[PDB]
Amino acid sequence: SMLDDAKARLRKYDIGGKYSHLPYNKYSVLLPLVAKEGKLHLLFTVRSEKLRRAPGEVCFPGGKRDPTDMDDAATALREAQEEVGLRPHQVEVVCCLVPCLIDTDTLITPFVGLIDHNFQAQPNPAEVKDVFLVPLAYFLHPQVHDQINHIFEYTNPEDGVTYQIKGMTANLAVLVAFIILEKKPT
Ligand SMILES: O=C(Cc1cccc(O)c1)Nc1cccc(Cl)c1
Repeated sequence: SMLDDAKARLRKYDIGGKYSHLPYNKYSVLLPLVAKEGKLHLLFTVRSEKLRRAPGEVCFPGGKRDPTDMDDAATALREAQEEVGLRPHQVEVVCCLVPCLIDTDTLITPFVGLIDHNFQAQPNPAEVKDVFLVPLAYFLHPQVHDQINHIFEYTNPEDGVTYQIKGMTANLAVLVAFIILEKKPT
């Protein structure tokens, strides 16, 4: 099946807890995969304009590890719940992808999660301005704009709204698209 095939692909790239005990400032992100209309999608958030860091920008759910978290996957799930109302029973964490080093002292660990088909986002408006899906295949043929660094522009055909996706968020989206969609018969 589509989902069993995606999970099997993802597991081959799992680094697990290899880098998890290193003494960094630690954040986790959830790369949430949603199956709709017979295709896989990634779920993104638009950060509230009220936030200090990166107001109005597109990013994955997640946040800073806190002492309650059993592990880095727990960070991602706790923060996703706070931000978009995703409950742990609504997500199957499939793997941990390559962590992202930033600012010399920070390590961001991405987890890919399969999201229940009945999930409907309940965003905290203090943190999240918007939630939207992008088909995973978009990231194989994105609409690229140069700002010099590459920015993706995705227009939702449901409503004509264009979102800019860039940086780590764009990079991770492409990675997941490659992992899951490469070398597939039609
Ligand atoms: O903070 C994150 C995870 C995260 C961490 C580090 C970098 C990055 O792009 C995303 N995500 C989020 C998304 C919406 C609102 C709020 Cl309040 C936070």
